Amino acid sequence: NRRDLRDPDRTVIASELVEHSFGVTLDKHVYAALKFTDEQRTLDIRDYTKQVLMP
Amino acid sequence: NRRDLRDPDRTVIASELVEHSFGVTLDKHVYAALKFTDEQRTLDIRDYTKQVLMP
Repeated sequence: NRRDLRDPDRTVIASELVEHSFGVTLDKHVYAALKFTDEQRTLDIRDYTKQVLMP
Repeated sequence: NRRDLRDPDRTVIASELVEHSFGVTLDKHVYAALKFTDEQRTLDIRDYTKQVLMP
């Protein structure tokens, strides 16, 4: 605030320092799941890091 | 005290040593006070130890 100069009143208005805070939280689970029977894991997937992992 | 020589009354008058005392006490508070609002301390008073301290 501002006050006059040489005013007979001698009061000052105090100010406020209110500090806020918010937050973020985990609320989702993004997943990709693949199930392979042993037959097609053995003799249907030529290479793993090209038919499974990359997709 | 004084007594005659060869006086058969062999008596001596004792003497007393009463030591006195008297004290002083602080009873007055001599003071000189000055009040300066910040406006007249910043502007009106040019030099301090010529308007405040010396008087």
